[PDB]
Parts: sequence; C-alpha cells; structure tokens
Amino acid sequence: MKIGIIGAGQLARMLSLAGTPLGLEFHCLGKNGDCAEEVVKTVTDIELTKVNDVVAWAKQFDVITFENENISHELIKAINHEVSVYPSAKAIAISQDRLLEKSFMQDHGIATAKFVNIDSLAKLQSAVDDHGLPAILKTRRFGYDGKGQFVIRSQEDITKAWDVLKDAPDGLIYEAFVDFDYEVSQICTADLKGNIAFYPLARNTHKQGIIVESEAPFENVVLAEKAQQIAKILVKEFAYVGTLAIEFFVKGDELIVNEIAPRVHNSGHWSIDGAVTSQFENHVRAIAGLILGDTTSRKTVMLNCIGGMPATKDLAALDRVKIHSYNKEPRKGRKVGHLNLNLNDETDEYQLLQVKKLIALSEEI
Amino acid sequence: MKIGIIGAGQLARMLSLAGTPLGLEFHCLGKNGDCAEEVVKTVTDIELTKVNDVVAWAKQFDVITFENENISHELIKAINHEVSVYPSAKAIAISQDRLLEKSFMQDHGIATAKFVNIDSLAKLQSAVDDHGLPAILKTRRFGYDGKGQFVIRSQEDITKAWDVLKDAPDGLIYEAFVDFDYEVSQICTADLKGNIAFYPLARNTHKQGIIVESEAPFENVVLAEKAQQIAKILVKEFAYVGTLAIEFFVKGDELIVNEIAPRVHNSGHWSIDGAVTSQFENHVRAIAGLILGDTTSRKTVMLNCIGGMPATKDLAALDRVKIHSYNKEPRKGRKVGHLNLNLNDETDEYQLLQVKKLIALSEEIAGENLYFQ
Ligand SMILES: Nc1ncnc2c1ncn2[C@@H]1O[C@H](COP(=O)(O)CP(=O)(O)O)[C@@H](O)[C@H]1O
Ligand SMILES: Nc1ncnc2c1ncn2[C@@H]1O[C@H](COP(=O)(O)CP(=O)(O)O)[C@@H](O)[C@H]1O
Repeated sequence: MKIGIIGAGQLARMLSLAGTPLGLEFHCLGKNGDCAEEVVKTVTDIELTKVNDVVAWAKQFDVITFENENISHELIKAINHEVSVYPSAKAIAISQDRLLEKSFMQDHGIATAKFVNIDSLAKLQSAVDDHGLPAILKTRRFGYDGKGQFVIRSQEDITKAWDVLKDAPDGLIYEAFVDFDYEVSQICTADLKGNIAFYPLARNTHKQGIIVESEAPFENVVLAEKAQQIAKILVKEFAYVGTLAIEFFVKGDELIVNEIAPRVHNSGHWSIDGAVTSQFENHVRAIAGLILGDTTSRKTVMLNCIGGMPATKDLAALDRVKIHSYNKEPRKGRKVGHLNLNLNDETDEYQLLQVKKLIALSEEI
Repeated sequence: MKIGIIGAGQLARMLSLAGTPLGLEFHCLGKNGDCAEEVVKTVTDIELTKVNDVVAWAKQFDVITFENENISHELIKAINHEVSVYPSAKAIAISQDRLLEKSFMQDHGIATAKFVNIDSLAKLQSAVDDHGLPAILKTRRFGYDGKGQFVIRSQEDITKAWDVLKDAPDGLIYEAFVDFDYEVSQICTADLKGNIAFYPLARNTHKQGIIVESEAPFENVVLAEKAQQIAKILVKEFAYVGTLAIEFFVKGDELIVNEIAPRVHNSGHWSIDGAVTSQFENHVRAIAGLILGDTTSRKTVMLNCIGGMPATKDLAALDRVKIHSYNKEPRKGRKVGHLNLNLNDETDEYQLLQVKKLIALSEEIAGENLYFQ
C-alpha cells in the first residue's frame, strides 16, 4: 500500500518513521530538501494551486493525508473524489477558520470563549461593549504560534488592535479573554468504522504563544471524561478518520475548547516514547484501514526545541533522553526538534533538569 | 553528520530508522530496490571488488559501518585509511571465518564446540574418528541461517557431507555436536572509550537452523555474568566499537560460544520495543562517537517472519503487537519481517498465542538440516 502526504515537514517525517515498519510506502508532496525527504520513497514539488496536477499525483497512491489544515478544502474535495483523503474536507474547512471553528462548537453545545466576527472598528467596539475586556483580536485564518493576535487590555487598545490587524484578508474574530488555570489537550484517533482510540490528556506549557512542554498522562478522570465526550461529538460530526487534536483551557473542573487541529499535533509528540502506539502510528493505521493500536501510556515529558537545538553530543550524554531532531535549519521561532523523557525516578528528574539547562542555551523565540 | 552503511538490507533499514531521529543522515552502498532505500538519503550501487570506487564513495561521509561481516576485511582496511570504519577489520576477519573464530576463542580459553579444519575426505574421517557422531560440516565462510551446512548422523552421511560442501573455496570446518539445553545470546554495544552497554540475555529458539523466536530478558544471574565477562574480553581484544552479538549454547551453568557477529543481530530485534535504547540506536550512537543510551529492558518476545508474513490487517487486529515488516518480497526461507510483543499480562499472552497461529500459516522455511539432540 502507498500513502501520499501533502506536506514534507516534520509531521510527515514522523508519520513515515512510524508507518514504515508497518510495511507501508510513503510519498510526499512538497519541496525537495524538506525534512521528510530522507525518510520517504519520493518527494514531488507541485504548486497546490495546480489542482489537476495535484489530483494526478495523488491518484498514484492508495490513500492521502495532509500535515497542515491551512490548505484548500476545495483541493481536498477534488482529490477525494478520485482517491481517499483523510481526514475530511469538512474537518479542514471548519478547523482552519477561527470563526467557523467556534461557530461549529457553539452549534454542538461545546463551550468556547465568547466570540464575534469583526469586520469593522464599530463592530469591535460593540464586541468589547457586549463582552468586555480583556479580550483578543485574532486573524480568522493562517495564525499559528500566537501570531496575528492583539491582546486588548484597554479602550485605547481597541483602535490600536484594529489598526494592526484590519487588513487581514480572511477577516478577524474577537475573543473574550478566558481566565483559566492551565491548558490541556486531548489527542485521539478514529478508524474507518468510527472506533476511537483515546490517549490520556496532556498538560501543555506555553511561552510567548508557543508550546514549550507537554506532559502526559494528566490524571483527572472528570476532565478526561469531558474531553472524550467532546472528541466523540467531533468525530461523529466530521465523519472523522485519523488523529484529531483538541486544545482546552481548564478552569477547575470546567473544560473550554480553545481550538482543534485535524492532524497529529505537537502536544502528542510525547506519545512516540510514552504510548504503546504513538499518535503517528495510529494516524497511519486509521487512514490505511487498519485496526488501531493500543494506547496504554506511561508518564512522559516532551520538551520543544525552538530556534535552535542542543548539540547531539550533549543530549546523548543524558542517556535516558529520547532525541527527536527534525534535521531542520534553525531560525528564530522555528520548531527544529523535541526531546522526550519517561519520568519514573530521581535519575529521570535529574536528566530533565539537565535537558532544561541545555535548551535554555539553544532556544531562540 | 553523515553515516555510510555498506549494505542496504533490513539491518541498514533499521539502523536508519533508529538513527535518523538523532539528526544523523544515512547513505547506503547497495542495490536500489533494496529495503533500506526508502528510509535513507541515498543508495549507491558499486561493485565491492572495485576498491577504489568504494573508498571514493565512503570518503563522502563522516563514518562508515556495515551490515554483513562476509565482506572483505581488506576492503574495510582500505576505507579506514581515509574515513573511520567501525567495527574493526580485525573483528571482521576473525568473526567471518568459522575456523579463525573458533581458534580465537580457544586461544583465549573460551569454550566452543570441538572443531577441526577440513580440507579432505581423509581429514573428515579422522575428525569423525576422534570426535564422533553426530557432527556438522560447515563452510568456513558465507554461512547464514544454517546455509552451507550438513548434519552428519551416520557413516553414510560422511561422504555426502564432504561432497555437498567440498567446492567451498574458503574451506570447511567439522564441529562435534554440542550437548546443550537451550541457546542464548549476549548483545552489547561498545563506545569509543571502551564503555560497554549491556542488554540482558535473550533466549533464542531455532527451527531447521534459522532463528524463529527470541525472548528477553532471560533471567539467570550466573549466566549473564559469565556472558558479560566473555563480551568484555572480545571488546578489549578487537578494540571494538559498535554493537556486538555473541551466540551461546547453554549447558547447566556453563556457556559455550557458538559464534559471534560484529553487528546488530536478529536476536536483538526485541530491543526495538523492549529496551530504552535499541541495539540499532546504540550501534549508531557508538559509531557516531556519542554516549550510549540506557538499556533498561522489559519482557518482550520477538517472532520472525520467514518466507511470508501474515496480512497487515490480521496483525493490526492484535493491537499490542508491534509490526516490523521489512517491505521485502516473499520467498522461501527469506526473512521478511518480525513482530515484537511486550509481555506483562494475560491479554499479552492471548495476543501472543494468536499471532503465533498467524505466523504458522504464513511461514515457509527453507530448511536443509535437522539439529535435534
Ligand atoms: N480567548 C483567550 N483567552 C485567554 N487566553 C487565550 C485566549 N486565546 C488564546 N489564548 C492564549 O494564547 C495561546 C495561543 O492562543 P491560540 O491557541 O489561539 C494561538 P495559535 O496556537 O492558534 O497560534 C493559547 O494557548 C492561550 O494560552
Ligand atoms: N556444533 C553444534 N552442535 C549442536 N548444534 C549446533 C551446532 N552448531 C550449530 N548448531 C545448531 O544449528 C544452529 C545454527 O547453527 P549456526 O549458528 O552455526 C548457523 P548460522 O547462524 O551461522 O548460519 C545453531 O543455533 C544450533 O541450534
């Protein structure tokens, strides 16, 4: 069986690393010299606006998936008529636009921040009038790592936020500021028949809008049950196949959906070394029409390497640390790898402190 | 850092799968179409007898290793004048020839089968006269998965064995049958300084001369200590860098060396899913000059897929089984994949029984001899 992946970045790289032992063959649409190239059969560089060329490429294979939900859902629909793509064009359309995403949650009784579509300064003033400060003005599309956002903390900031973000061609959303204690994510995988394999919750640490740490299992049965029930709604309504990621704000026993990603996600990277079947192996099993792997998990912390990464010789000296370099060119803010560590004892805690020392030296956000 | 591997088969494939997350780049010398191709940066097909061309290929990279010790040690010596190769040409020269291997062990007081170099029928008759039947005649070089052997049980078998094997250009060895209870292997990895990371013993089951199952950790403190001491001697004598495998026959509390392989080995494949750092990741760390990874292990069974392999859908349905297909075309006796399973509870034991049933349906071994004792 041949699997095509739209994108040749680190998610594609890790999908192939996980799926290749299953005896599957991987092909990417992307740039030669992107980091998945050395671990897949072929990489083909086709401009995504050339729909017919993309469809022709995809038809060479048995099933297609993608690493970035910002791609055209109309493109996915065109491919999916000729060869299966998972997950769905609907999941892409909804997840890639903050307003559509929030409206979808609202329609299905799923809690989120209060939100308003913003198409003018007057509309923004009304939103602040209706829903209050503090608040965040965000681009509806293409935001990542907290980019394209302006936190409004005063009346004065309203005009300032509008002036900064008004020219976003795909529009803007007002979000009420959520007072939460911490953040967690639910990753799960759904197969062709709608069966879902759940991972435990992971608690995620952010700095300057970028995830820097993720730790699982976050043990809280009330929260886990709520997160699973939300995931079940999304899987059903999207007719979803593959790994799905849901990010939440937590306030006490209350879960508030922040956003979703219809793909393997940074907050599940711990599962490479902490679950019987990682989020990557399970995404591949799902789309390949295979039964999902067991997801029994053990305590694991994942640390991101942003803007740089410690020298391999220094990492290797911490002999329990599992190294995941993506072999990417370092640049400010760029995710170039991560480190996983199972946490069982004091030696593990020591190695974790050492990893943190090294990351402090290499990080550039 | 760029690592060149001589060979593009499943061992190279698994070295790259293990080493690529460390940020290392892999290149193979082998045939395009070989199973490592899809997981390495490049594969280059050069005839190994073309020494200058091989050396030129190797000099592109920062360190070289190899997946098959049957290659020319003189080739490795030539490469190593200009780019580091691990492990050493000495390890290759000794390990690749059954007579040199046995003689090395004998010279270091390490127990082996009784053995005799066989270069004529008369020499074989004398070996039988001196050491008895049953016995095995084996090629000194190129043997693997039991190939190049003839088990001698009767007087009439003596001439047959000689006639089947006598054309081997690199000669033959007689071995007396060893009285043993079961077989274990010691896999370990040595770094540039001489530190050794040890795996627990694995207990290995063979059928018709090919390994079919491997289970670790095999707990026996007395045997494990003896195996480690033997490994230490070999690492020191070979100035060894990389993963090393030693196969033993066990009789009570005694270890008899069967043979060694200067490489990752089939009996260590369990470590992909049963150790903190697999034999493959550790081989890569060793040759790359890195500190070795922790080898803390958990109970795991490895089952080989020979000839054929069960359908992926059937394997995936046993949801704790870890699938390692090499993506190789089925052929009688060919190793086309393996399966690993951690064993902690009754559900694991159930999945183990079910996966063994699937393997019994897919297996096609190319057996040539029976080794019952
Ligand atoms: N409505 C809100 N109220 C409070 N904090 C928020 C918020 N929206 C986002 N944040 C904070 O800013 C971080 C990044 O926000 P987003 O998840 O919207 C940015 P991105 O990951 O899509 O690029 C969140 O993880 C959260 O800590
Ligand atoms: N001298 C001996 N006495 C008894 N059994 C032997 C033996 N030599 C080999 N065997 C049996 O045949 C199996 C394969 O033999 P080898 O290890 O020599 C074959 P290979 O792996 O080098 O191709 C051994 O694992 C062992 O079960």
